[PDB]
Amino acid sequence: SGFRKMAFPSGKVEGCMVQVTCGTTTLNGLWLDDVVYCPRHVICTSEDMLNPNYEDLLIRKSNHNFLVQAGNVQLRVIGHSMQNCVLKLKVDTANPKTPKYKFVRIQPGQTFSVLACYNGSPSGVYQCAMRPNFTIKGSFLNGSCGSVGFNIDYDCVSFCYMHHMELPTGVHAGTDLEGNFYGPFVDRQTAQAAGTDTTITVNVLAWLYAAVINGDRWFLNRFTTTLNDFNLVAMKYNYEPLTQDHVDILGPLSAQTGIAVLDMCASLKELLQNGMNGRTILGSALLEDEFTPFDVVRQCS
Amino acid sequence: SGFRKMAFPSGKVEGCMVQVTCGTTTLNGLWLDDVVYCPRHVICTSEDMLNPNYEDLLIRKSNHNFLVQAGNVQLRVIGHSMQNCVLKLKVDTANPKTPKYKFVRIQPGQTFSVLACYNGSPSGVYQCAMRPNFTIKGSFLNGSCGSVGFNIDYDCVSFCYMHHMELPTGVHAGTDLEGNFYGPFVDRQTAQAAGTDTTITVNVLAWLYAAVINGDRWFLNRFTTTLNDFNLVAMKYNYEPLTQDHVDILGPLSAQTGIAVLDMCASLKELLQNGMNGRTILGSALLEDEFTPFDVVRQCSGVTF
Ligand SMILES: *CCC(=O)N(C(=O)[C@@H]1COc2ccc(Cl)cc21)c1cncc2ccccc12
Ligand SMILES: *CCC(=O)N(C(=O)[C@@H]1COc2ccc(Cl)cc21)c1cncc2ccccc12
Repeated sequence: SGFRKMAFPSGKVEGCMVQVTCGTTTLNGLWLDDVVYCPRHVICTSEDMLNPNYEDLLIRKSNHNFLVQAGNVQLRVIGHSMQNCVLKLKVDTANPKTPKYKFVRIQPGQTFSVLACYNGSPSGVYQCAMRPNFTIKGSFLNGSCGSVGFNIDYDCVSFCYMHHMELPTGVHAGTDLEGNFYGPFVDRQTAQAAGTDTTITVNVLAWLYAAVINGDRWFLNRFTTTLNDFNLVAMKYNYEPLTQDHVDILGPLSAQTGIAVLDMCASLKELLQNGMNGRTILGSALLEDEFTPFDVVRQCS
Repeated sequence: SGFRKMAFPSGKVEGCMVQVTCGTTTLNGLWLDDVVYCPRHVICTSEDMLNPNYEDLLIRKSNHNFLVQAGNVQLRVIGHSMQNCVLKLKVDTANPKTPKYKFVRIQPGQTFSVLACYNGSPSGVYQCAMRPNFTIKGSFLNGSCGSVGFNIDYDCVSFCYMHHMELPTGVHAGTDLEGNFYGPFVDRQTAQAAGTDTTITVNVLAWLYAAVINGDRWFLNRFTTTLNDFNLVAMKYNYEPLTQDHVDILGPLSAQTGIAVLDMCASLKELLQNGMNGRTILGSALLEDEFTPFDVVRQCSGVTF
């Protein structure tokens, strides 16, 4: 029993964090086998990146300009290449702590753990979701660039995010481990703004099912709804549309609790109309949207 | 920017988790040097949990009855002893992954990270607080017994909790690493209930300072109060008393934000008497009490391990 925001154990990722220094810029790198991955803006200064030409700046660099530190050991860079917004530094030592891993690109609404690092040293671990506007609401300071997001489903680490920047609203933007940004963002100091954010509807429903599994039923009602009537109400509260894919995904939780998805959808409509009235659900006074249907099944069952 | 519930990196603890099996019971153990620590209820069966004489049950056990597994390697137990509600299994091999560590007993209001395990395998990490009623609002299923709570100071792991049981309300009870329970609980199947809980006042104040650091100021006011007038109001709302020690602990955050502790207390007083009025603080509609003043400074300064 109980429901907590839970991160994956960070040990397999801690053994991969290194510090990458180029000129006056220092950030974090991910050391896997004989390659260190890091944001390409490590080659810029603060005045170089209103409009940086990364191909032009990288060609002027030599292997000995990149200082890589793993613990109190300096690694030797023997090659460098760029793949989209990530820099790949080939090193002369394979990381002996390299876990079984994959690079996966996630979709909005998906969750992952973040290992926040400064100077190649892990400082904390927390749980995050890729917002529908492709930003993440992280907790990051100056020097966190290169910190990674990941999931550990059975022995293998799936790296899904690398931190690159903070937008003016305090939210964060980054790329997958192939250097492709999530969202319409660029690794430039140019004026960029996160689009209006929306609530991850399928995740809220999964979390209402988690509350029923934990014995909370106060918010349930005798109503059902059509999927279209639900979406018409949902859009009015800045909630993401719920597709038939989401309804199918919620099937196992529906079968376990005995409550049809469209029945839970009618409870959600009622909560949005009434509020909580001094009550809480799983210790929260707001509807939580950073637990996926897969997270709920894993934590509850 | 941003404020998250953040746990310590769990790597130093992951290298210590093992599976302990005794008869039909399987739970987790903490392998440090040549000793495996686990809840003493691992030796219990049916009526052994209802009315247990643990000295009597342990004397009947032999070293080979305890199966300890570290990864896909079976460890051999060469001795066994009991210290309060913890069983100590002496093994032939010192854990090569043993970090620098200490056993510390924490006070209510203090926070720690929990590495939830099943079958000696870490499955999740979360940050939580020792409630004033000595329970933890954790997230644990069958098989989680022996999961540990810890903090990190520099490169030293301070183990402060070992999970033993779940109470009928869904809250959790356990011991320090010396086997002494937190709270008025016993390790047996019997009627036990958590006492009425209270809010950790000093932690709420620390979290209001974290919100100010992140640009959330709507709740601030021109007012200040006395520690005695605040404690009168606090008692009325099931809030823990705020001592001069807490006021001193909040000093650095007070200096950084320019909001004196008794000034932040007047803001907290109005929040209790009037509510949030549809507004949120750090994305929450409730006052959060599981971040200590040290947690707030650590996260709003980027201390690493
Ligand atoms: C790694 C720290 C850092 O430089 N951060 C940035 O956002 C930089 C500054 O301006 C930028 C524009 C574009 C890019 Cl791709 C990168 C940066 C950074 C990252 N995460 C959180 C931060 C919080 C405060 C200050 C800087 C932060
Ligand atoms: C390790 C699993 C376990 O046995 N749990 C208990 O709470 C047991 C059952 O009854 C008990 C009475 C006294 C003690 Cl000392 C231990 C137990 C366990 C632990 N944590 C969470 C659980 C959730 C669901 C079921 C069992 C749980």
